[PDB]
Parts: sequence; structure tokens; C-alpha cells
Amino acid sequence: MKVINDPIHGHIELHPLLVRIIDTPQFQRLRYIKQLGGGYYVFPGASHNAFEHSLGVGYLAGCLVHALGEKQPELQISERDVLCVQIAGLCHDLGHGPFSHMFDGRFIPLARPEVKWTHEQGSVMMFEHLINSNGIKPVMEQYGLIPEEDICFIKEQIVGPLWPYKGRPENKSFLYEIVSNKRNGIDVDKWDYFARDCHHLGIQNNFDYKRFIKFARVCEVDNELRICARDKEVGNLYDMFHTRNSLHRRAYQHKVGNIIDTMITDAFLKADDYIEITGAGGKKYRISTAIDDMEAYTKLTDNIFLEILYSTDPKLKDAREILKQIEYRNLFKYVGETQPTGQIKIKREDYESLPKEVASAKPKVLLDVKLKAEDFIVDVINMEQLIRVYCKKVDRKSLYAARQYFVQWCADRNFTKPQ
Amino acid sequence: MKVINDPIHGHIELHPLLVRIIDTPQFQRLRYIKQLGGGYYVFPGASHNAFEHSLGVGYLAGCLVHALGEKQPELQISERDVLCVQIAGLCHDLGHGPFSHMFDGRFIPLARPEVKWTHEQGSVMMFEHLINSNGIKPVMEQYGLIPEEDICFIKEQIVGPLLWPYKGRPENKSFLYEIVSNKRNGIDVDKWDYFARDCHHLGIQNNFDYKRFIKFARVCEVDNELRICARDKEVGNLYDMFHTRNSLHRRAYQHKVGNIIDTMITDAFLKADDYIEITGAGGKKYRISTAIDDMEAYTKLTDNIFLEILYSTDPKLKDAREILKQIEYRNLFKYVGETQPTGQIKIKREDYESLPKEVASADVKLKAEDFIVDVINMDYPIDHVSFYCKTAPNRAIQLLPEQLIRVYCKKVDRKSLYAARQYFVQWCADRNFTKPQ
Amino acid sequence: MKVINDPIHGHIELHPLLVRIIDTPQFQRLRYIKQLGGGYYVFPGASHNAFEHSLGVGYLAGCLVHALGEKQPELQISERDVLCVQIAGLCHDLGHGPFSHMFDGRFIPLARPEVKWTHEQGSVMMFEHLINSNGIKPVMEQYGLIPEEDICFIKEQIVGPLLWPYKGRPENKSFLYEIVSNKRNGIDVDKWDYFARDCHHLGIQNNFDYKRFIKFARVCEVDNELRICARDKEVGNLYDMFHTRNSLHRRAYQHKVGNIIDTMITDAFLKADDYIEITGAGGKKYRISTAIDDMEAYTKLTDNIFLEILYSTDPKLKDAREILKQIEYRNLFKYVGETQPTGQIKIKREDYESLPKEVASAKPKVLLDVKLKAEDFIVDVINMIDHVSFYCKTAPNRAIEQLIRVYCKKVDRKSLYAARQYFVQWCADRNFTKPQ
Amino acid sequence: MKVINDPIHGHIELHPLLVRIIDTPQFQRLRYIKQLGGGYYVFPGASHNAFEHSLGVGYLAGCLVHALGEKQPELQISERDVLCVQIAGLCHDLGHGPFSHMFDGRFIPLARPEVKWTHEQGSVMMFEHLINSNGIKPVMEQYGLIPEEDICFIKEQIVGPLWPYKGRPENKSFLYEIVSNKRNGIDVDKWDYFARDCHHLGIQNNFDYKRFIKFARVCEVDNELRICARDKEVGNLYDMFHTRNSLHRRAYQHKVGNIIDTMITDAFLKADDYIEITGAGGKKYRISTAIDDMEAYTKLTDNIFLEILYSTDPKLKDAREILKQIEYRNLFKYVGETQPTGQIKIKREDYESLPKEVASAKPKVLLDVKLKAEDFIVDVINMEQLIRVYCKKVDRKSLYAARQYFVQWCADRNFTKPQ
Ligand SMILES: Nc1nc2c(ncn2[C@H]2C[C@H](O)[C@@H](COP(=O)(O)OP(=O)(O)OP(=O)(O)O)O2)c(=O)[nH]1
Ligand SMILES: Nc1nc2c(ncn2[C@H]2C[C@H](O)[C@@H](COP(=O)(O)OP(=O)(O)OP(=O)(O)O)O2)c(=O)[nH]1
Ligand SMILES: Nc1nc2c(ncn2[C@H]2C[C@H](O)[C@@H](COP(=O)(O)OP(=O)(O)OP(=O)(O)O)O2)c(=O)[nH]1
Ligand SMILES: Nc1nc2c(ncn2[C@H]2C[C@H](O)[C@@H](COP(=O)(O)OP(=O)(O)OP(=O)(O)O)O2)c(=O)[nH]1
Ligand SMILES: [Fe+3]
Ligand SMILES: [Fe+3]
Ligand SMILES: [Fe+3]
Ligand SMILES: [Fe+3]
Repeated sequence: MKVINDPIHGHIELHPLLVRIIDTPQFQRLRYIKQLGGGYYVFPGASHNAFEHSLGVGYLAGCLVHALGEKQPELQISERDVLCVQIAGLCHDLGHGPFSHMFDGRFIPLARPEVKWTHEQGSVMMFEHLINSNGIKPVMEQYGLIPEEDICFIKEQIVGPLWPYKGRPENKSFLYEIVSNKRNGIDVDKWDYFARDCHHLGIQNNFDYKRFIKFARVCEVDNELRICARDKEVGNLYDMFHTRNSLHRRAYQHKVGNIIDTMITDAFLKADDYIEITGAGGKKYRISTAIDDMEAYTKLTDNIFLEILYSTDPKLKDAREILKQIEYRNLFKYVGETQPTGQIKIKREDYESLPKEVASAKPKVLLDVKLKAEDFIVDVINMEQLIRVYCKKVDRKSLYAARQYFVQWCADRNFTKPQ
Repeated sequence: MKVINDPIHGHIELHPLLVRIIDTPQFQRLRYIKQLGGGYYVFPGASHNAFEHSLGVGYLAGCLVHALGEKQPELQISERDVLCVQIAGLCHDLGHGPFSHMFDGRFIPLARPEVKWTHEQGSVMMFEHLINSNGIKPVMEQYGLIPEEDICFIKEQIVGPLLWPYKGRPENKSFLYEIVSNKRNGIDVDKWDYFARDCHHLGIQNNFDYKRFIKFARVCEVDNELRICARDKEVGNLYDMFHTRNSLHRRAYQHKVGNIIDTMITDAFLKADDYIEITGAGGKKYRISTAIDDMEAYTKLTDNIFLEILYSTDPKLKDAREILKQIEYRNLFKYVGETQPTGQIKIKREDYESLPKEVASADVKLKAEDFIVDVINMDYPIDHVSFYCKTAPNRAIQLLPEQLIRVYCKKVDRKSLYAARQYFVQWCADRNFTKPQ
Repeated sequence: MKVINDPIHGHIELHPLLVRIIDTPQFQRLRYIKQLGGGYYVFPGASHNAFEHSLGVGYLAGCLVHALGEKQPELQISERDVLCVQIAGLCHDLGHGPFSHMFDGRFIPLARPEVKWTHEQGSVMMFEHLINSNGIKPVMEQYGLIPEEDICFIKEQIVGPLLWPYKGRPENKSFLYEIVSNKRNGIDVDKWDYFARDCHHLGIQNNFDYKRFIKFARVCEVDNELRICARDKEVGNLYDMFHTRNSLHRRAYQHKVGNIIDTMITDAFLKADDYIEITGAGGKKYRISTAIDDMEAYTKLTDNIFLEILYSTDPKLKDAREILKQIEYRNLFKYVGETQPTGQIKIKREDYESLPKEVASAKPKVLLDVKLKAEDFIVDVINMIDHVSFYCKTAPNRAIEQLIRVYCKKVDRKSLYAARQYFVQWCADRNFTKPQ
Repeated sequence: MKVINDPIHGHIELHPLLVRIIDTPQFQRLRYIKQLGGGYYVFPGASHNAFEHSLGVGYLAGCLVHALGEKQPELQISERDVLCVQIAGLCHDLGHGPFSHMFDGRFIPLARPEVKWTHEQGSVMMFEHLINSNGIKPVMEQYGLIPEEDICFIKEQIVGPLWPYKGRPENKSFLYEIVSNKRNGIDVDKWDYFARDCHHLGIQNNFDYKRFIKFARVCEVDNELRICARDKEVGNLYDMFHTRNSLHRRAYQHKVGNIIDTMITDAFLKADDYIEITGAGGKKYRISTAIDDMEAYTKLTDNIFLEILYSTDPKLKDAREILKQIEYRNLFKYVGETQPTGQIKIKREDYESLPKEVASAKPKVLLDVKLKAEDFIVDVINMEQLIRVYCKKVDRKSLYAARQYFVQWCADRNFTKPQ
């Protein structure tokens, strides 16, 4: 029973089966992926990686089921169920790529627009690659798990159904609300990284997650079983929501932070043709096509940033120069922000077209210089949706032009006007 | 005038000249060097890098000199003096290598026992390379610094004198040299930051309040010298600082697994030294062990070198790579025992390479290649701290808390370990070391 | 099991027996007695009363005894021992009168030099009156107390003994008498709370972390006896506590105007003592100064007696009312000087009344332009590391003034000058230090 | 220039003119009026009075106006303006009666439903009484004020117009926004008592009023000059609002605290008839009619609670027993809560009727007991409006009855159903 010190949760005790999963290359992989990606280039305290976060969510996942299990013995929550929820909590973010959400959120859409990719999909794949590669299934049975049934359960908690769930019966419906909760969005994943991002960012956390946990109970709501709170900690709920809004307003939506993630992304796009990651059977993969083979994906982390930066290969100069602009702090320039009214949602696959769309708008009054689409970055921020535009040219005569193309682009697409 | 948010110090304000120094390849480099080295492999929260620590030290150096200047205008502390103290604070750890203290503490001594090397030396070398490569001296003058002897001052604040031995400032401003790196108490803003910072990442309660000390600190005469002295009501705070220091060392820095992993990473670098090429100045190519000789190569040497080995396909690198994979699967070297050299003078860096052979020479037989000998130092003080009362303000005025030598074995079977245990016990006896309990 | 939110201690949980004691006239009385008395007329944040102080002392006493018991079961601390220690913390300041230390420190001495009175005594009389008035003893037994023995124990924790002088507990449990009121070192939970609390209302930084001290406290043997001892790393915390204590005393408790105002209020009470009637037990009627003789009357004696005077229409009370109106217009007595009785026998409470005659009777000559009677003087008498055992956790079970101020009622320049001379001369005649 | 130590604002420097105003019976009165009234009987840390709050507001009022003038000298802000803004902050709550809002919010409505009264009216009446009784007008001129013009100015800041303002021209309209601002309800009164109540109640305060003051600007908005904050301060505003909601939910709307405030009020109503307060010319007044003469009102503070509690007169027995109930903690019992629907308000003039309305409701399924109007307490809590009903009879057969009468009163009056 390894016990781990954590700056947020204090002591974390880990059941030997978890320890067994943790000590594999496919997991240790997470020590090398910053939680806030390029946020670190705005918040120096944000040095933390997915690894310690994943331990925390797995740890809280355990705490929540055992607390429910003790206060409501009728729910018939077993030894087996607890371990499976911890494992879902531990591996929920296994599928992350370099710089977290930058990777599945922007890069893969821009690099391979055909492809439907989510990091959850990856997490289920990585988890399979892990237990197969490290003979975890024998260990699973030693501690009372049924590989055929429980592995399905674990995967379902992560990605959803592949009554649509075959991993557990409908009477244990409340469990699927524990690691990842789609429709109210209150799950142990958020509790952990709210507290953790706050701790590293120096932002105040008003939410007390453990009082939330032992006032937590299972109740019947519309004849399907969900996790509910007793109502005088409604005061606690609003504190969580305020903590959420602050992290978004102060950190996740930060204007420089997001620019930098789009610069790291631009660098990656310029290096994809040239960088090789070795996957299974010696085959070589691109940064963008490593999602196709997990042996390669295991080797794809935040390190790819430095591999570009330190490279001498002349083929990599254009990428290397973009990363060097970040080091010297000559960043892309902020042009403006807009929103999609009314119900139009920009879809990931239309990301690649947008810089052409803006550049092709006819802004007249026309002025001295005309900008190609290569001069524009269009950034799509989702929770609402924000659309921000940055210009790569820093002439103030180009920057003026970029603003005109933009104000009219919003117009031609019926977006809010850039206040 | 940029302002940075810090989880430890809150908002940090930076002079434009500082931002200029910060926004260079030679400084941002520190974003890619872990502060606690292999500690990250025992304390998952210890994810922090040399970068945020250097900002903190720069900030604190600023806070203290500004505090002194405003309450004692007679000391003649200039705006020029403050900037030089901040810049010294900012760049003091520029010279660190992959995994900080691991690099100059164990790797360089084991790879090149020949060599003169401390990271403080490097910081100076790197500091020179930085201001030269990025045209800083014009910007220094632009803000009123005199490059030729202010740069000397900064370097002297970092590494010490290159009598009154300092050329950077006259003896009447001697107390400034106590701010960033103070060796005769070891009480300086560098320690303050990383006590506060390591605790925050490790979950150890820090009982020293550095902000209170800075608010009561004054310059007073002591033995014909000007020193920074503390108000006498801050003595309780000093005892807390020494216990926090003591907790950090017992609980984290001297962690047994933590150090084993430090020696495993080190063993891997050595097996990779012959084969890894780092591109330096003039296109010359360098090794991990020789990158310290040219700063243009050294800028490209960070923690990344770990993952370059870990991910490599080159068969030359299998030996180094297999050790790192061993760290990943958590098959670490096994702990055999601990001893101290007390009574006699302590082990020096230049004989580190010899220690495994010495152990092998004291059922199954083990050669030196399977032994790891690890030497843990605290520094390779309350009576050196001056107080002042408030009645005559420019006057100086049981219950408190080394070298450790540990040996690890690479063979993990139950009888190699037993033999290994006895090779150790006999090596301890033979060299007059304490007997392993 | 009631839980109360507190700005210093967070949530305070209260055992039902305590709640029964709290919810009585004799206890709720403490809501109407300011802790710092006239200090409030100098520190506007200091609005707090003895009631919240008492909850905290009760809460801390509990924390400490609970903490010790769980870490050293060999001490054999019962649930019953904990309740009695808590009840003692709760009722230790039950005996305070109007404006706290003002009442027993200056008013009763000036009014009845005759009489021996301390509020600790009163806390005991009031405590008896409480549990008898509200039928607490049946409730005590319901929760496992033995009233005759445990009430003696609680009383002894408050006022001290009424060889091993305590009847309430055996010497193997001696360390319990150190928690609420600690005789010779003055380190008790009473001080811990009011240091924290006074700091909090006054805006003075408190550097003592009482939560750390309680978490490392152990009972260890010292000189044949069991005493409460601290870990060796908490010596740093102790020095902070002693400084926080000295800062509170020098900045607030000894504040010059604050004290001048306490003596103005006292003067007013003295001028109103003859004419105010407090209805005691059995319709018997009492004065402010004699209400201490009956607890039923004393329950009705709080800070309110100030506004009763101030708001009065009665002409017998005009003399008193005017002094209190002076406080409102801030025409206060003027500070003339301060002195100390260094190496001299110190002034006793029985001699307080005489002192202003003594000062007016000094002949300061150089003779001055005006002569001042004794009624024109106020003379104020203000009274204020070895003691602590430490332990090594390798070896866990064994150890390792008076101020005299004078104020003049005539303001101031010719009165104030004259006053300084009478005073400097009084110091000489009395061998007190020369006024700075 | 007296300097005062304060737990919230630290050191407060006070101009001699202000010191001249404070040192009067009519101001010092506020030392005897609890800020959270009956709240103290639930939150023991809440021992603080109207006096320290008023100093605080006066201090903040000064800091804000001094700030605007030095960052925007075109605004023409004189020292004379600063002193008038300080005096308005200081005397804005001069008009409070026993237990603050309890007096004008509930007691005076129940005792004299016919009548005008608000404490803001009282503050102006008391301020006038203050300066006349203490020869304040000469000191005003000595430090440069024009009494006829400036006394009007101060009064308007407190109570509003008696362009509607006679005290200052519209080009200085922004000054009327500082002490009491009802357009947005964001004024320095609120900053103080938010911070102060947080400090005494032990509720965490997220608003930094200091950062707000040095980003505050005077700017033109829609024809008029109003006070605005930097766009980087929008996060701080949300913090102020969370701090506010936390206080309302956790303290000001506390169920027992509000119950006790109505018990005290009942105690006053039962004592009104027999207690005499001596006003000007020896004329005698009631607690409810002391608001008519400022000499009597000055001597009307929280002391009236203890005057009843300690009384022997048999006329006062019934009142005294209600207070003794508070001492023993035998309180009214909580029956239920409801809201009005429509944008309809219950008005102060109608408070007196509500207990009769509840008792006359025909609730049934008939009951074991019949309840009189005297057995009901109807409490109206304003921010929305909450309506609570308490019963003075504590047996469960009455308490059951009371609940039926209440739910039925809600029905025929179309309030929401009490859950
Ligand atoms: N220059 C620089 N700023 C950093 C760094 N690390 C964290 N920060 C902080 C400081 C800034 O508040 C924020 C980014 O500021 P920027 O310099 O990128 O843009 P900003 O608009 O604040 O300044 P500007 O007017 O464009 O020169 O992140 C760093 O390594 N270098
Ligand atoms: N296996 C593993 N341990 C970790 C990790 N991170 C932090 N730790 C902590 C947990 C323990 O407190 C400490 C010891 O881990 P070890 O694998 O070295 O276990 P240890 O040698 O103490 O016991 P064992 O060899 O299993 O009997 O390091 C991690 O990522 N993987
Ligand atoms: N005047 C006055 N001062 C107060 C009040 N409340 C708290 N304080 C503070 C301000 C001062 O720091 C101290 C009282 O000073 P005083 O005005 O009573 O006498 P002080 O000797 O400071 O000045 P003075 O003799 O008039 O020159 O307590 C108050 O209500 N009125
Ligand atoms: N009995 C009592 N409670 C107090 C006192 N002071 C503060 N409190 C706290 C305890 C509670 O959290 C809150 C109100 O408690 P109450 O006993 O008066 O009503 P509640 O319905 O919450 O409790 P109950 O149903 O009677 O057990 O105020 C006090 O002086 N006496
Ligand atoms: Fe996650
Ligand atoms: Fe350092
Ligand atoms: Fe006490
Ligand atoms: Fe107010």
C-alpha cells in the first residue's frame, strides 16, 4: 500500500493494483505533459503535469465511492467497483498529447481535418495498450476483478457507452457520475484540478470538496439513480462555481496564454512533415499521425517542443524560429475578439478554413497593404464560444489592416461586432 | 514594467531591464530544469523548475535592498544598486545543469574528476554569454548602469570575489554582498525562496515568515564591518527558519529513494556521455560532460537530455536507455546501508570515481561495477546572526537541530544483496567510518 | 451538540451540558460586559464582550485536554475529566463586573478598601448561583458527572485551592490544573484566546500559533510532578507568544488615554454609588459597590450601568452624569506624569483612596500660582521562559512591575503646570523614580 | 489630525473638523447600537457597532474622492468637496435606532404604520440636530466650508434630493455616487460593511476595495458624469458580488437570527406603552415616538433592551418575559417560508395586517386547535422578498395548525407553495 505525499490532498494511499498500473511507461508518460500547456508561459507557478493530477482524481474517485458505500449499504457497492472507479479516475487523462488540450483541441483539427479525435478516445486506447503491454489482467483477477466485464466498465466511465452501458447494471447507474459527469459537470476530475490549478496559480479556492463528499448521498430522481448533495451546502456549490469562473476568467481564457498555445501549434504544423516518432514494429510516425499507433503515442509528449527548438536540421528552421519568437517574447499580435450569435457553432473541422475566410473578406475602406491568409491565426475557444483573431505581422500598418479584415469578417458571418 | 503572478510571493513587479534579461534563450532555459531533480519521482507535487525560483530570488533581493534603503537613507543605496542586486538575484542559478544539483554534485565529478566546476561558476559564464549575445549593455546604460564595474558587482554577488576583496563595490557598501548569496550564515534571499517554494510543492509546513524578517531588517556595525542585522524580536522566527530547513532536509532532500533515483539518472548520463552530441559555438560538437566548457552548447543542455536518451533508437544508447526504463518500471537500485565519516575530514568530489572500487576490494563475488556509492552533503549559524534592539538602533547585540555516505547495489537477488551488505560493513571498518546500524 | 461559528477558532462544537449552562441568565450576562472596558474609547474595533471570550476558552481547554488524552492514554483521562475542564474554561470569567478589570482593579478598592474581592472569586460564587438557579446538577449526572466532586474540581481550576492542596482531583491528574488557569507561568488557554482575540479586534499582529502548540503538547515528568510540556521545536513559537503579549500590553492595555478613561468611568461610578439601587435576592436592595455581596443582584450588574447613569434625569445623579458626558465630548482628565516604585514597597489596593490626598499634600515649592485640592487629582496604579518545560521526542517522557500615573481634572495651563509640580514632588517624598 | 487604529482599514487619519463632529453625544450614540442587531445572538463575533462602521465609511469616502481629484484635476475637486464627502460618509448612519435595521425595517412599521420613517431621514434630522447643538457651523467656516451650501450637499448625499440636487452642480454629479449610490448600489458604505461583517463573522472576503480605488475613473456615460472602473477590474466586481451573496445567504438571512430580531421587536411593542424617554423641554416620549424629537432619540439606543430586561414594574412583565425567553433560548418556532409572485412587494404599511391575515385563513381539513392572530409572527425579508411565518406556541398540535393556516394563507394570496 504505497502512500504518496500530495500538496493538495495530503497523503494518498494507493492500492497495489493501482501502483502496478502507475509503474508503466504508458502512465509515467504523464510526467511530461504540462497541465496548463502554454499557460506556464504566463503563470510560472503552473509547472504541474497530468501525472500528479491523475493520481488526485483517482484518489478522490476512491474517496467518493467508499463514502457513498458506507452511508448507503443498500447500494451494494463492492470491493471490485471501488477499484474500477479508481482505475477510471487514474487513467481518464491517459490519452492527452503534448500541451494537453492544445493538441486535440487545435493541432489535430488543423493538421488532419478528416479525422475525428478526442483525448478520451485516446485514453481508452492507451489504457488498452497499457494492460496488454504490462500483463495487468492477471493482476486484476488476483484482486478480484473480472477483466472482460470491468475493463468495459473502466472504459465506459472515460469515454461513455461504446440502457446503453454494458459494464454495470442500471442499479449502479450512479457510479458513472463519479469520475466523468457529462450533464451537470460536477465530477472528481474538476474538483481536483480546480484546487490544483488554484494552488499553483495563486488563485483563491472557495470550494471545500471533502465536506461535499461526506454530505454526498445517492437519491432517486425520475426513477434513475444519481448523486445528490444535502441542501445547506448549496452555499458550497456556489463557491465551486465561483472558483470555476475565476480560473476561466483569470487563467484559462488569458489573452497571452492562448496566443502562445497557437504559436506552439503553428510551430508543430511547420515541423510535422519533418519530425519522426518511432512506433510499433519500427514504423515511423508523424506528430499528427502518432495518434494512430499507441507505441509511438507513448513517446509523444511536451518534449517534442524542445526537440524542435534544439534541432539543427535546416528543414526545421521555420518551426524553430516560431519557438524562438516565444523565447524572445516577440509574440503574435492581438487583433480582436468576437462571438457566434445566435445558435451557430463553429465546428472543429472548419478550423483550417477560417484564416482564408478572414483574409478573403473585402474590408474597404481598403488600405496600403493586403494580407494573405498565412498572416492570420483564428483561435476558437470553447467552454459559449469565443473567436479571437491574431496577426503574425507586427507592422502597425499590417496590424491596422488585419483589424479591418476582421471587423468585416464578423459582419459577413453574422457575428457580434468587436467591441 | 511587467507584473507576474506567483503562487508564493503574489504579484511580482519587474523593471524593463529585468524583462530584457529574462526574455533571452539563456534565461528561459531555466524553464526546462527541474528544481528537485529526482525528487519529482518521490514527491509528485515537486514539479517546479529553476525559472520561477530565479524570479523569486530576484524579487526578494529587490524587496530587501529597497526596504533597507527607505528606512536608512544614510547608507546611500542608489537605484543603480537595487537593479544590480535584483539582476544578481535573478541570474544566480543560470549555471545549473540537467536536474540541478545532480549535475554539478555527482555527474560532473564522476565524469571529469579532473575539473574545477560549480554551477555558480557556470552562472557567471552564462551571465556573460547572455548579456553579450543579447546586446544588454546598451540597455544597462540606458537605465543608468555602468557595465564595466556593475557587471563585476553582479558576478561578485553570485560567485564571490574573483583585504577588501571586491572590485564591484567599496567596503562601505559591503552589506549588499550579503543579500543574494551569503555564505557565513547561509541566511540569504536564495534560501528563503526555495524553503517557501519547496514546502508549497512538497506539502511541508513552512513556519518561517520571510516577509516579517525583511520588514524588521536593518544595517548595523559589527566588528568594524557593516552587516545586515535582525530585530531581536525576530529570534523566534529564526528558530522557525532553521527547523523548516531541518524538516526539508530530513524529509525530502535526504530521501533514500529520491537519491537512489538521482544516482540512476546519473548512471544513465554516463552511459550516454560518449554517444550524445550537443551542438556548440562555431559548429563544434560537445558531450554532456563537456558542454560546460562552451556556453553556446550549454544553453542547449537541460532536463530534455533525459527524454532524448529515453526515446532513442540508436543501439549505442541501449545501455543508458535500459536504466531509465528501469526507473519507469520502478525497478530501482537496492539500498544496502548508510554511514558517516565522523571524527575525520569528509570526502571530496575528486575521489568520487574511486569509491565503488574501494568497496569491491574489502559465497558470491561482486565487482565494483555493481556498486553505487552516494555522498550526501548538506553544504559541500545563529551565533553568526547579528541582532539589534530598538533603543540604540545601530548596535549589534539547547533547542535547535553533515556528510552521509550511502551505498546502493544494482543486483537485486537476495544473496548478492547480502554479500553487498558485508562488502559495505567492511569498507566502513577499514576507512574508520561509523558502523552501519 | 450545537456548533458555533467563531472568527478566531472557526467552528466550535459544544456538548449539550455546556449549552445548558450557556443558556442561562448568569451566563448570557457576559454579553453585556466589554473585555477591554474603556479601551473601546481608544480602539473602535474592540467592541467584543466576555461572552465570546468564554466560549473560546472553553473550546481551547477542550482541544488541549482532548489532544493530550488521545496521544497518551496512560494518563487515564476520562470523558468526565474533559467536560469538567471545558466547564471551567467556560465559567472562569463569570465573575467579571462592569468593564472587566476596571471593576475589581480600581472601583471596588476605591469604594470598599475594607473588602477583599477578585473576579475569580466571583466567578465561583456566580457559578454556584448558576447551576442552582437553573437545575444543572441533574443534567450533570445525566452526563456522567459526580456533582460534589466535579464542581469542586471546576471551582479549583478557576480560583485555585480553597502537600497537594486540591480535593477535586488526585495528583496523578495534576496536569489538568494547568490548562485553564496556570498559576506561575501564566501560559494557559485563557491567555491564548484573549491574545488572539484582542489582536484580532485591535489590529495587532498575533504571531503565536496556538494550534501548533496544542498539537505538540505532552505531559512529561518534571521534578516529581506531571506538567504540561512542549516539543523542543516550539521554542520559536513561545518567543513569539511572549512578544505578542508584550506588544498587547505596551500598545493597548497600558494605553495612556485608555486608562485615563477607565479612571473617569470609575469616578462616575463612585459619584453614583450612593443613589443607584440594584434589586437583589428577596427584594433586598443593593448598591453598585455592594451588589457583589449577592449574586442575584450581580447578574443584573453589567456595562449597562454606564448608560443608566448617562441617560438619567435624577438630580442626585447630576455629578456622575457630567463626568460621563465629559467622555462623550472628549474633555478628558489630563495626563500629568508617570513613575515607578523601583526598589520601594509597592502600593497596595488598601491604600489607593489615600493617594490623591498625598499628592495634593505635597508641597512642591517653588510655590506656584494656584493651589490644587486632592479632588483635583487622579492617581492610577497599573500592575503587570524559565517556567516552561520542553521535551525531545527521542526522550518523550521527561524534561530537558507597578506603574503609577497621575492625572489632573483641571485642564488650564496654569492648573496643569501646578499639577506637574505636586507630582514631581510626590515622587521625591515617596522615593519613586524621577518623572521623565 | 487624529489618527485612529482600525481592524479593517488600519490607520485612519481624521481631519480636525471631522474630530469636531465625532466628539458629540449625537455621534457617540452610535457606540451603543449593534451593527447586526439580533445577529449577535447567533454569531458571537458580531459584537461591532454602528460607530466603527461610520468612521470606516467616512474614511473610505475620503480615500475615493481624494483619488479621483488627483488622477483627474479637470474635475475641479476642492478640499471643501473632500470634507463634505467625508462628513456624509461619517453621518450617513446617524439615524439608526436600536438594533439598526430592526428599528426602521420592522418595529416602527408595526408600532406606527401610518408613518413616513426611514433611518436615512433620521440621519439627516440627527445631523442637523448635531451641528446646531454643538456649534459646528463656526468650525465649518474656519476650515473653508459654506454652511448653507455644504450642509445641503451633505444631506443630499445621505437622503437624496429633499437635475434634482440643490447642493452641487451637475458637472460634479459623480460625488453623489460615493457614499450612498442607489443606481447600482455600489458605494463605499457597502465596501466597509461587507469587509467588516466578514471580519467579525469569520466569512471570507474576496473583494479588494483598495485595488478598486486606484483604478476608479470619472468618465462620461450617456449625457452624465459617473464613476467607472478599469476593464481589468471586472473580476474584482464579481468578487464583491460573491462576497455579498455569501453574507446574505450565510448571515443576514439566517433563520434563527431573524427569528430573534422579531422576538426583540415583540418585546418592544409590549413595552412601548410604558417606557418613557425624556426629550427636549422635558417633554416625554415613547420608544416609537422618540423619532419625533432628536433630543429624545439621541438617548434611544440598544440600552432599551437591557432596560426592559432588568425592570421590575409589572406593566413591563409581558415584555420582560419575551426577553427572558431569548436568554433561556426558548424561541418562536419556525413554521415556513414563501415568496410573492408578480413584481409585487409587501409594503411596510401592511406588515401589521399580516398576522391577522394568516389567522383568518380557512385552512382545512379541520384541526384540533383554533389559532388567534397573536399566535403568528410574519417576517418580511428584503434584499427579492422572502416571507417567513413563526408561531409563538410551541406544542406540536399548535405547530401543526400553524403550518396549515400558513400554507392556506399562501394559496388564497397566490404566493409560491412552501416546500
Ligand atoms: N516577458 C516575459 N513575461 C512573462 C514571462 N513569464 C511569465 N510572464 C508573464 C508576464 C506578463 O504578465 C504575462 C505576459 O506578458 P507579455 O509580455 O507577453 O504581454 P504584455 O501585454 O503584458 O506586455 P506588452 O505590452 O505586450 O509588452 O505573462 C516571461 O518569461 N517573460
Ligand atoms: N512506484 C511509484 N512510487 C512513487 C511514485 N511517485 C511517488 N512515489 C513515492 C511513493 C512512496 O512514498 C515512495 C516509494 O516508492 P517506491 O517504488 O520506491 O517504494 P518502496 O521502495 O518504498 O517500497 P517497495 O520497494 O515497493 O517495497 O515514492 C511513482 O510514480 N511510482
Ligand atoms: N477624540 C476621539 N478620539 C478617539 C475616539 N475614538 C477612538 N479614538 C482614538 C483616537 C486617539 O488615538 C485616541 C484618543 O485621543 P484623544 O483625542 O482622546 O486625546 P489625545 O491625547 O490623543 O489628543 P489631545 O489630548 O486632544 O491633543 O483614541 C473618539 O471617539 N474620539
Ligand atoms: N443556545 C445558544 N446557541 C447559540 C448561542 N450563540 C450562538 N449560537 C449558535 C448556535 C446555533 O448555531 C445558532 C442557533 O442555535 P439555536 O439553538 O438557537 O437554534 P437551532 O434550531 O439551530 O437548534 P435546535 O433546533 O434548537 O437544536 O446560534 C447562544 O448563546 N446560545
Ligand atoms: Fe482530468
Ligand atoms: Fe537558488
Ligand atoms: Fe479570561
Ligand atoms: Fe452604513
